[PDB]
Amino acid sequence: LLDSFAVDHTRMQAPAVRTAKTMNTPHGDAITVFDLRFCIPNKEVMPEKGIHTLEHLFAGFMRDHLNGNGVEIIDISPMGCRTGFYMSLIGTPDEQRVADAWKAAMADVLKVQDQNQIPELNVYQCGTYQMHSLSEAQDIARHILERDVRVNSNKELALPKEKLQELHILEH
Amino acid sequence: LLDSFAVDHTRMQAPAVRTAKTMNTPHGDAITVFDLRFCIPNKEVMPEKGIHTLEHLFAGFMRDHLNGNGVEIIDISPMGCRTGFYMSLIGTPDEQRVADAWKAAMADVLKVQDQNQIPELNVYQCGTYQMHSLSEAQDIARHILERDVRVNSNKELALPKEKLQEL
Ligand SMILES: C[C@@]1(O)OC[C@H](O)C1(O)O
Ligand code: MET
Ligand SMILES: [Zn+2]
Ligand SMILES: [Zn+2]
Repeated sequence: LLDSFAVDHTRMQAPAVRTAKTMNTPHGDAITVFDLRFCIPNKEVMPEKGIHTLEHLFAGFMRDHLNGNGVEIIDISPMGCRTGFYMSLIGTPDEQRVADAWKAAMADVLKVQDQNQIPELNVYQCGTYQMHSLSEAQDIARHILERDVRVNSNKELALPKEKLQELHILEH
Repeated sequence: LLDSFAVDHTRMQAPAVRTAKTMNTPHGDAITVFDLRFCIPNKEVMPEKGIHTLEHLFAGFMRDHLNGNGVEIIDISPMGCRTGFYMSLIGTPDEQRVADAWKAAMADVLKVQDQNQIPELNVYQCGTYQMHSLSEAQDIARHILERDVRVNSNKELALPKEKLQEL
């Protein structure tokens, strides 16, 4: 409810961190959602097995690097377009702090030796327990480290009024 | 989900709502993450295009029916296993309130007439704008209404010490 942002995916750079939305709780705590954009929109997508395995690993490793000093992660979830994840948290860490934690978590993916070190990979604890690939998760993580992580600007990427009009007044 | 309840997927009923996590905030507010389980674990899955199209519709429709009266949705995002969505929100609505909102939102999906009506479905606003199917999204929605929405219990579904040892 403070700011959410309509940004232009045709100009979006990746890998990148961007503040997607800021909200406040009734007693005034800040909640921030970050766009952790792994793939360039409409050019690249993550594979379904590797995104799922990465999901099992990512929020744990992000918590290890990012929690504390005014930040408590709520959830990290995949985007339905398979180009990134949204991470919701209590606090207002800056984008570079988030990027650095993200890269450290990617590096942590690469030291996963085998599937027995993937948390919850079994029929009791995973909804689709065959839909997994450590090697694809590690390919994703390696890609992020090879490409580095940029900080994207909501001002730069903002869709102007006119364009949002053109798009929204085709939705009816 | 980070810091989740360790529940037994092999016994989880679906469609169902479940409290997946609760958190406090520094000045004392509450956050709740709900497991919106569409598919029976390891028996059914949603198709990738339909889940994506549903993601585009669901947030909006859910806010229509659920926001207000001590609740503000943060995010509704798909699960990587494609069996459900996690909904994070500020507040502590009961499970049945959430189930009622969810069904109303599914009914809303069914009145979408064409793909052009779907918010943000275009190259400017979607990361994978070809990966969409309104018909799959409506099939999903219809299945929820046909099956109804149960409330699942973390106490009922808790994995026992002996099983967690086995794991
Ligand atoms: C939405 C989703 O769960 O389905 C396809 C993608 O794999 C996903 O985002 O992880
Ligand atoms: C191991 S369950 C993890 C939930 C996941 N981080 C999501 O929010 O979709
Ligand atoms: Zn899983
Ligand atoms: Zn999309």
